[PDB]
Amino acid sequence: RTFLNLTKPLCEVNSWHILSKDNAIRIGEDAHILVTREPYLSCDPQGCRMFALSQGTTLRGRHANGTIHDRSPFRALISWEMGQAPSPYNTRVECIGWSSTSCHDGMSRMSICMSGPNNNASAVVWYGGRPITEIPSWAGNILRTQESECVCHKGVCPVVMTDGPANNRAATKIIYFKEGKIQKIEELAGNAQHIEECSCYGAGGVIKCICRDNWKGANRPVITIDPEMMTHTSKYLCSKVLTDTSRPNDPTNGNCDAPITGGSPDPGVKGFAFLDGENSWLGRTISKDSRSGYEMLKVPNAETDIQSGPISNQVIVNNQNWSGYSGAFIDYWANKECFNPCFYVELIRGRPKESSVLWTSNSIVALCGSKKRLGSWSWHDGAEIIYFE
Amino acid sequence: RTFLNLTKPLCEVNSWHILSKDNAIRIGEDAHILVTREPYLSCDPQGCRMFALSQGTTLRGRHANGTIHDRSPFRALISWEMGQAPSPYNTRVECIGWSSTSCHDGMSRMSICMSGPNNNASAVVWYGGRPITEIPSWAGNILRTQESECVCHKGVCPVVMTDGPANNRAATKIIYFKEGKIQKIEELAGNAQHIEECSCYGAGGVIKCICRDNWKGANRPVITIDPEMMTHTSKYLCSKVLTDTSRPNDPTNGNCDAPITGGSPDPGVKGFAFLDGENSWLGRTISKDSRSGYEMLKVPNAETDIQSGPISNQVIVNNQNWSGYSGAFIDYWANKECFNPCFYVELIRGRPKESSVLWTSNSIVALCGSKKRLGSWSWHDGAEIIYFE
Amino acid sequence: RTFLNLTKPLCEVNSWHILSKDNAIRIGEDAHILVTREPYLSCDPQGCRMFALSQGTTLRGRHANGTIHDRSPFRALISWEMGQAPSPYNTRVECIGWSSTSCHDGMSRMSICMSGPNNNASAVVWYGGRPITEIPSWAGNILRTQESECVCHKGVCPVVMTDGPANNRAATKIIYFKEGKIQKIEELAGNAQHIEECSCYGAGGVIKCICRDNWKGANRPVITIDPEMMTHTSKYLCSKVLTDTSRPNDPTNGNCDAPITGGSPDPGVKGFAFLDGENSWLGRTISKDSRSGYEMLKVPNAETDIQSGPISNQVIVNNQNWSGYSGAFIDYWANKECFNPCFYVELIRGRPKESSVLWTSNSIVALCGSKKRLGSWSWHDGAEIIYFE
Amino acid sequence: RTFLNLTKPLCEVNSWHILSKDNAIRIGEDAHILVTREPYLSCDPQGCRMFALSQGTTLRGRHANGTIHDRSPFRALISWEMGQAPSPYNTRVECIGWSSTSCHDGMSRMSICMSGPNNNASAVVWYGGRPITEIPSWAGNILRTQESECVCHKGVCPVVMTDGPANNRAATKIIYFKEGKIQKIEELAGNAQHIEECSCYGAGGVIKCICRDNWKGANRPVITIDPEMMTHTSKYLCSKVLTDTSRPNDPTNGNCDAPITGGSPDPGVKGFAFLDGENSWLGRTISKDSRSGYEMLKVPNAETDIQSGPISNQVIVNNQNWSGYSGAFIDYWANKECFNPCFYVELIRGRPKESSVLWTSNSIVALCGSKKRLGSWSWHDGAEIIYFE
Ligand SMILES: *[C@@H]1O[C@H](CO)[C@@H](O[C@@H]2O[C@H](CO)[C@@H](O[C@@H]3O[C@H](CO[C@H]4O[C@H](CO[C@H]5O[C@H](CO)[C@@H](O)[C@H](O)[C@@H]5O)[C@@H](O)[C@H](O[C@H]5O[C@H](CO)[C@@H](O)[C@H](O)[C@@H]5O)[C@@H]4O)[C@@H](O)[C@H](O[C@H]4O[C@H](CO)[C@@H](O)[C@H](O)[C@@H]4O[C@H]4O[C@H](CO)[C@@H](O)[C@H](O)[C@@H]4O)[C@@H]3O)[C@H](O)[C@H]2NC(C)=O)[C@H](O)[C@H]1NC(C)=O
Ligand SMILES: *[C@@H]1O[C@H](CO)[C@@H](O[C@@H]2O[C@H](CO)[C@@H](O[C@@H]3O[C@H](CO[C@H]4O[C@H](CO[C@H]5O[C@H](CO)[C@@H](O)[C@H](O)[C@@H]5O)[C@@H](O)[C@H](O[C@H]5O[C@H](CO)[C@@H](O)[C@H](O)[C@@H]5O)[C@@H]4O)[C@@H](O)[C@H](O[C@H]4O[C@H](CO)[C@@H](O)[C@H](O)[C@@H]4O)[C@@H]3O)[C@H](O)[C@H]2NC(C)=O)[C@H](O)[C@H]1NC(C)=O
Ligand SMILES: *[C@@H]1O[C@H](CO)[C@@H](O[C@@H]2O[C@H](CO)[C@@H](O[C@@H]3O[C@H](CO[C@H]4O[C@H](CO[C@H]5O[C@H](CO)[C@@H](O)[C@H](O)[C@@H]5O)[C@@H](O)[C@H](O[C@H]5O[C@H](CO)[C@@H](O)[C@H](O)[C@@H]5O)[C@@H]4O)[C@@H](O)[C@H](O)[C@@H]3O)[C@H](O)[C@H]2NC(C)=O)[C@H](O)[C@H]1NC(C)=O
Ligand SMILES: *[C@@H]1O[C@H](CO)[C@@H](O[C@@H]2O[C@H](CO)[C@@H](O[C@@H]3O[C@H](CO[C@H]4O[C@H](CO[C@H]5O[C@H](CO)[C@@H](O)[C@H](O)[C@@H]5O)[C@@H](O)[C@H](O[C@H]5O[C@H](CO)[C@@H](O)[C@H](O)[C@@H]5O)[C@@H]4O)[C@@H](O)[C@H](O)[C@@H]3O)[C@H](O)[C@H]2NC(C)=O)[C@H](O)[C@H]1NC(C)=O
Ligand SMILES: *[C@@H]1O[C@H](CO)[C@@H](O[C@@H]2O[C@H](CO)[C@@H](O)[C@H](O)[C@H]2NC(C)=O)[C@H](O)[C@H]1NC(C)=O
Ligand SMILES: *[C@@H]1O[C@H](CO)[C@@H](O[C@@H]2O[C@H](CO)[C@@H](O)[C@H](O)[C@H]2NC(C)=O)[C@H](O)[C@H]1NC(C)=O
Ligand SMILES: *[C@@H]1O[C@H](CO)[C@@H](O[C@@H]2O[C@H](CO)[C@@H](O)[C@H](O)[C@H]2NC(C)=O)[C@H](O)[C@H]1NC(C)=O
Ligand SMILES: *[C@@H]1O[C@H](CO)[C@@H](O[C@@H]2O[C@H](CO)[C@@H](O)[C@H](O)[C@H]2NC(C)=O)[C@H](O)[C@H]1NC(C)=O
Ligand SMILES: *[C@@H]1O[C@H](CO)[C@@H](O[C@@H]2O[C@H](CO)[C@@H](O)[C@H](O)[C@H]2NC(C)=O)[C@H](O)[C@H]1NC(C)=O
Ligand SMILES: *[C@@H]1O[C@H](CO)[C@@H](O)[C@H](O)[C@H]1NC(C)=O
Ligand SMILES: [Ca+2]
Ligand SMILES: [Ca+2]
Ligand SMILES: [Ca+2]
Ligand SMILES: [Ca+2]
Repeated sequence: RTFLNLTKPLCEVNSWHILSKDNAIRIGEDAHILVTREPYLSCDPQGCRMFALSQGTTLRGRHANGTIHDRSPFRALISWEMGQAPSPYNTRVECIGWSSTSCHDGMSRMSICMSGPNNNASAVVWYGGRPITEIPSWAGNILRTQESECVCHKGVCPVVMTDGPANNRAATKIIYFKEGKIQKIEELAGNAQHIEECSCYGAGGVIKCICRDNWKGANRPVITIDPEMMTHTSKYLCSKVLTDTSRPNDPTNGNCDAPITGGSPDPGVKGFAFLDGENSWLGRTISKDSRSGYEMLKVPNAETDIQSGPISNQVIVNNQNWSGYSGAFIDYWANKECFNPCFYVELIRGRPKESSVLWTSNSIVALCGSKKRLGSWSWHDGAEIIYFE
Repeated sequence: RTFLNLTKPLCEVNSWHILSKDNAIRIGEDAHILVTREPYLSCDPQGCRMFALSQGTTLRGRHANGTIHDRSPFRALISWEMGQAPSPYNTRVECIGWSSTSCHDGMSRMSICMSGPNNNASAVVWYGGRPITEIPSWAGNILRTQESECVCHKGVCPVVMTDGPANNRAATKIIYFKEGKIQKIEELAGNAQHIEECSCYGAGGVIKCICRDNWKGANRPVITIDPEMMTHTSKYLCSKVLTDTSRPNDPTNGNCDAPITGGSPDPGVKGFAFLDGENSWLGRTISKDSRSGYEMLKVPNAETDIQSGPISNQVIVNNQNWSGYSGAFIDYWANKECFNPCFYVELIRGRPKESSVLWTSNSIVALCGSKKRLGSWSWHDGAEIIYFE
Repeated sequence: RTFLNLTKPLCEVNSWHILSKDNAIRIGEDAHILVTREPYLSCDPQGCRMFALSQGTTLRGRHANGTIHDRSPFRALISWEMGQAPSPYNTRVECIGWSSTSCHDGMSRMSICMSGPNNNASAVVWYGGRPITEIPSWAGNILRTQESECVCHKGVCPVVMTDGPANNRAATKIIYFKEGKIQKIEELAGNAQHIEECSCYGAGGVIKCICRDNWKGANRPVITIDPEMMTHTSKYLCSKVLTDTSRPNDPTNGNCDAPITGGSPDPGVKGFAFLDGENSWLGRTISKDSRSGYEMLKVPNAETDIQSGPISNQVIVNNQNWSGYSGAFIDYWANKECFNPCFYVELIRGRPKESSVLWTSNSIVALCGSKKRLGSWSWHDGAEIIYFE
Repeated sequence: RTFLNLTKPLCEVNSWHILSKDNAIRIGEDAHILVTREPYLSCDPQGCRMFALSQGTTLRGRHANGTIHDRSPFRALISWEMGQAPSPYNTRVECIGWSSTSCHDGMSRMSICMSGPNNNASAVVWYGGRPITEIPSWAGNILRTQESECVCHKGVCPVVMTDGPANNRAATKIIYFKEGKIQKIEELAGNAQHIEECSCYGAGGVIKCICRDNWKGANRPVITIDPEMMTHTSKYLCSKVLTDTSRPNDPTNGNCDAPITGGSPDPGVKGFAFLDGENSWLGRTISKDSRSGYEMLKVPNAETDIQSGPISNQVIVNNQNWSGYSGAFIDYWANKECFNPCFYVELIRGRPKESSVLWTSNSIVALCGSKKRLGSWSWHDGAEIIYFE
């Protein structure tokens, strides 16, 4: 048992294989399944787990009514064995609140949750199942974090947090933890103008976080973090293949150093990419407008070339089915010479897109890279909304 | 691996951070959640667990009818992983009965339950999951104990017990256990006139128990225990800030050595305080009359100064919501140089305050100290009683 | 870690303290609780567990209809953590069948289940969770065994089994196992005329089995086993205090060497006693006729004195409540210089005594000896049959 | 802990003892039990587990409607403790998809699942709970595998897979894995004309797979694999006792090297045999037309003699009850000098044979060899379909 070091490069990825699916809404139609949203996965030396923010109610429960609402005192980060659906019986409460991240440093798991009212939220930082550090809101406006896993190197686990407006300049910080204790705090530097919901992964001693600009950009901000020097830079994804939602049509050229405006009607969604020269993959919703469908696009030099476009594609969720947030994770403890990219897609069901029920929840699908050329189908949620009416 | 020794001082506390919330009533509206009351938490080298007295029925079950009643042969002390709701599937039966305490001595857990008829109750003392000692009623009138954790030092774990009237002088004893075996029994001495439901914690080699005087005082009794000499003293919290329920208005001065009487309509509720000079915090219900709301008040020198008043406050449960019992615990095994105060509030739902249902149950919230100035919100139970009608 | 040796004497017993109660029928009115009967408890170095024969249906399930029937292909021996109720989610399947015993030898657990048709049943003998031995019926008429725990000494676990009529002479054998393998088989010898459902315990290198004579006696047969020599003797309890059900009134004198006959309308019930000279306790139903109530009677010299009567009594279940089978077990791994007697009472609900429901099931209560004089109350099942109508 | 090798002979078998039965459909009438089909068992050093393909819904759930369908994105291979019924709360997701195999090599478990559309399926090969290898469809027509356990020798675990028509010549391959990595791929050789759903076991350093010819043969193909040389041969079972369903009446002679045509209306079912000279047992449905009943027949020299007929029988499921798939497994880690044959029968309930419900699911029974002459009875599912109407 030892601290994870980010000593490996990313594996070559030519297609995506199925890792896990929990079928939570199908199962939750009859079994005692918690209402969730903002799911993710995170691994440790022993295996991988599913994570999400509970709403503190089952899906068929009367208290599912009103679960469109993002923030309440009844939310908590919960984790469970990958592939099961989240029930009150198989879930571990990681921390209490309505925004989270989690990661394993090789020794123990750090989990962070924000809670409180909009103007006075706070984070509690847990390590090894115990509370270590507390962080008060610095801007008084929904202190919040990644909603997917953080990444650790030599015990140092950077986390990106934001406090301030969703629709204007906000105060983003990079906090570097070790065993749950703050080693350093940096204010966001560089050319990213707005940061939400970073999706992060590590390779070759570098952590890259692909985020959501909720203010201006339909191109995604990219934060590049050195966990040894505990320093960073920021800019935007260069590619013309825009990957936030909502977004306009892809332009003839991207923009590395400024947000590309447009899209309607949504200011953003959490998403991700793996950036590795030729071996670069962008996720996005198939719909330009709404959280519908999900596709993976291989976009060589997306990080550096404004003219970069796709050379291959894999549909993950067809555009007749609802998607949601998406994020990066890696099983850093696999028995491989390279770190293999993985991602999840949150499959949102109910409100607001499906108004015939009173609730909002999700299920999860996760995939990882293959070097092979694998066939694919749509991994949509699979529940029949009419059964809940 | 070794006995806990209470070597460390209390941590400085300037505000309270969220630790856990189980949302039991919300979840139990649909899932199979046991009816409980008199909850608490207690930790050990590996972590913390929730505890409560089951009523031997689920909340939606027909047997939840009648659960306002305190004592039956169907009650048991159960424990479960912190943050989960208590189901028939995830709970450990610690012992059988209708009054309890539990604590870990660093080696194993001691749990104690009283059971039987009012005039012929008995305690069974468990250690490491096995029954060790039994104690018959000495006064033939509801032998009973703390309803929150005990505290251990060098393997010696004092427990405060009462047998006798709830509304007149009773027979309290302090029993000092080691590995579940009685080392010494003392009769209550000093100026406290009636003792119930002690909330106890340890720091700097001293155990302090903040109790309920059900006979006279709206100020709370304090028993100070030397766990090495196995002796004690008792008196009242000195502060004018009265912290029982029901209580009168706070007087000009409190009284260290006698009860401050008054209030209506109820003679008491279990509560707690942390007493450490300037670093002193008193919990109480927001209402003077009813078990509604919950507030933490920083009252420097509350233990010693009859003129001591609050210098800061944090609302835990707003006064539009039901509270209940409250009690102390500490994660004595944290990786900190001090022992950090924690507490829980029982959030009672149903009878008698909510008579539209046939049951009485609760959920739990728990918080611990922070040296930071954290923002706060209300951690009320969150269930809609109309859903249960 | 080491084979159990039955070195220790029995502890002095002056009253009985509560050990466990599962409240299964109360809980199972709403939660998913298996239908059972023929429960018992059995301990091991780590803890104690509850055992019973499942009916392969939940209590509220439609397949609970018809569960008065004793033998089907849908029964199995299940175990679970002591104090929980048996659900499909918390139970281990020990073996498949409709008659059972189980014991731990200090290293691993031996479990035995008989299954098959009446004329051609077979036992499968499991050790450490694997099947070791199979035993075909020797008399073609419901091969069957203890329905409570067996006892082990230096790795040898004797088990009493019967094959043959329930209402005439049958063929009983004592089979001596080690690691699930047959070391020796003996035909029953001595003065017991019929043997069913032995309740066995060890002390001072001797195993005593207190059984049910279903053919003649309302006095209980006693088999005394030497597990080192692998030999035995049999006779009847001497005491005039008759402990089977149905039974006649206690006569002036019992009979050590022949059945005391009579009683109406039923030929027997599984029960138990602890026999240790002056330190002897007999359990029985309070009703002479029906499986109603339960009482413990201290009967000095019950094993040797035909005139021995009770000097003490403790009501375990009041005579307004249903009881059932009862049996012996001991935590042989307690940290005590003596082995402390324990017993359970099966609390049968439903048919045939409560014919307003279509099912038969039970809950469990268990108690162990105290040297103190503890108060007592009735530990009846506690479910309202009306809720099941 | 070492790699398993197969250098023990098969135990002598004269009858079959009950190993496990989950009663899933009875329990699932009113507990949260997943809809499954294609079950099996597989063992490891610690014990044995049940496996099946979930349909990603509970049995009583509305999504159970339409579970006759074999392939969907909502299916997964799940495993659970032997004898329990499969719930969302007690099941481990081994991999995602709609055809599987699994086996333990002595060190870790390999699990394989195929998923995707009919024309573009792919296998993901897991080892020790992590994805190792992916395999694309080679024939574009439902890449698929055994639906019962594989077998490992000195690290090498062969797996039989088919891709191609169910009703014409297909492309079968034997893939040899070590720690989930491909060691070798072979195309099917020999005289078997079509291969589905192989049931495999090892003995004497050889793996024998008894399979389903879905194209022509009512006699079952037999593939003999040497896991050291990593080569194989194939032919048909010689015996005149035909063991596929549907099948004609048994002829006066079998055929070792060609399919025997006939039977109506169905082309095949997964089944199994143990082939060991005089010690040979064949399973089959009792009905020659339908998946009803199940019988074991001892057919000396079934593998080599076209005139070989039964010398003994045991009815496992009576012919008034539904059966289904059946397959081989062995506890290779038992404490015996020989490998004892075990098998399971899938007990299918619902569609198409029971059209009064909207679903298709199963329960499991499993039996192992005995050298004794044990009595038998029918181990049918035991649910009443009307309870589901
Ligand atoms: C088994 O399953 C596997 C796994 O899924 C399947 O393999 C897959 O096979 C397909 C072909 O069948 C390959 O498709 C290739 O994808 C790339 C990239 O495509 C993405 O980007 C395109 C451009 O997008 C930008 O630009 C457009 C405007 O131009 C904007 O609208 C966009 O917003 C972007 O800004 C885009 O058009 C593609 O859309 C398609 O996919 C999406 C999902 O992402 C769908 O929703 C759409 O409906 C649509 O289908 C996509 O987003 C293309 O570049 C490839 O085109 C080349 O190849 C074609 C032949 O395959 C050929 O007709 C084209 O003219 C073009 O040819 C050029 O390049 C070839 C090399 O690729 C040369 O050979 C050729 O000579 C020439 O120079 C192609 O469309 C998948 O990548 C592949 N995936 C994997 C993971 O292997 C397989 O099909 C399955 N088999 C069966 C039997 O089902
Ligand atoms: C207590 O338990 C023990 C142990 O379980 C049990 O022991 C069994 O005892 C019986 C004797 O009572 C044994 O039965 C023997 O079985 C031999 C094989 O029988 C099978 O094969 C027969 C031939 O099948 C082929 O040929 C026919 C055409 O001829 C064709 O239809 C078939 O398809 C196939 O090609 C078959 O007829 C027979 O069918 C019976 O069983 C099936 C289920 O398998 C059932 O569906 C049928 O309705 C029918 O019952 C069977 O499938 C058989 O050869 C053997 O008979 C020879 O010896 C007997 C002596 O008893 C002579 O009378 C006779 O002339 C034969 O030469 C005999 O019938 C069985 O093997 C024991 N099993 C074991 C596991 O030990 C006891 O019976 C139980 N006791 C009680 C009280 O119940
Ligand atoms: C982010 O959240 C922070 C954490 O909660 C919050 O920081 C808080 O800031 C407030 C506002 O500045 C501070 O308030 C200060 O509190 C002290 C102490 O107040 C308490 O005691 C007094 C006196 O009570 C006694 O006397 C009266 C009779 O005069 C009796 O009625 C009473 O029984 C006692 O005998 C009391 O008057 C106060 O009453 C307030 O609070 C209670 C709840 O506890 C309410 O029910 C009541 O209606 C009223 O609101 C109180 O009980 C006071 O002396 C100061 O003058 C000042 O009010 C908090 O202490 C401070 N807390 C912490 C932990 O830092 C931030 O404000 C917040 N930020 C934003 C933007 O929201
Ligand atoms: C706190 O709880 C304590 C624990 O329960 C309790 O202490 C108990 O106190 C009582 C009252 O002092 C003591 O009772 C004594 O018991 C002995 C033994 O009595 C038992 O056996 C006799 C004889 O039965 C045989 O002979 C008769 C002939 O008539 C036959 O019927 C019978 O079949 C036998 O052949 C029997 O008469 C007694 O009957 C009583 O109890 C049964 C239940 O067991 C009832 O069903 C029945 O109606 C009747 O009440 C009994 O079975 C007796 O000889 C003494 O004279 C005296 O009765 C308990 O022994 C004692 N127990 C212990 C464990 O210490 C405290 O009383 C309680 N305190 C308070 C305040 O409640
Ligand atoms: C990751 O790196 C840290 C730092 O290199 C490792 O901790 C080291 O422990 C080994 C023990 O021999 C030494 O090689 C290093 O000098 C240690 N360095 C420090 C500063 O502690 C950790 O072991 C590494 N993890 C892995 C998997 O190799
Ligand atoms: C869903 O939640 C809404 C919001 O609470 C419920 O609307 C309330 O219904 C109650 C009882 O009828 C009324 O007293 C309130 O006036 C309503 N509140 C609001 C804000 O409308 C609604 O009933 C819930 N739906 C269901 C089916 O439970
Ligand atoms: C309980 O089980 C009994 C026995 O199976 C059921 O009674 C049978 O019902 C069938 C079908 O309607 C009748 O034709 C049989 O003749 C009945 N048998 C007997 C012995 O009465 C009964 O319906 C079941 N009850 C419930 C509520 O499920
Ligand atoms: C097959 O596995 C068995 C069991 O591990 C191996 O058994 C050992 O055989 C050697 C001689 O080759 C003995 O010295 C060991 O004591 C045996 N161990 C046991 C537990 O029996 C055997 O070697 C293996 N054979 C191969 C070819 O791998
Ligand atoms: C079971 O599923 C079937 C198949 O989806 C349902 O039948 C369909 O109902 C839809 C919606 O009303 C109709 O438009 C179609 O005509 C039906 N399709 C088919 C193939 O029949 C059926 O209603 C479902 N039953 C239940 C009780 O859920
Ligand atoms: C039990 O008996 C053995 C003899 O078989 C003896 O050596 C040992 O001391 C005893 N074991 C224990 C646990 O006392
Ligand atoms: Ca945006
Ligand atoms: Ca009071
Ligand atoms: Ca009798
Ligand atoms: Ca065929």
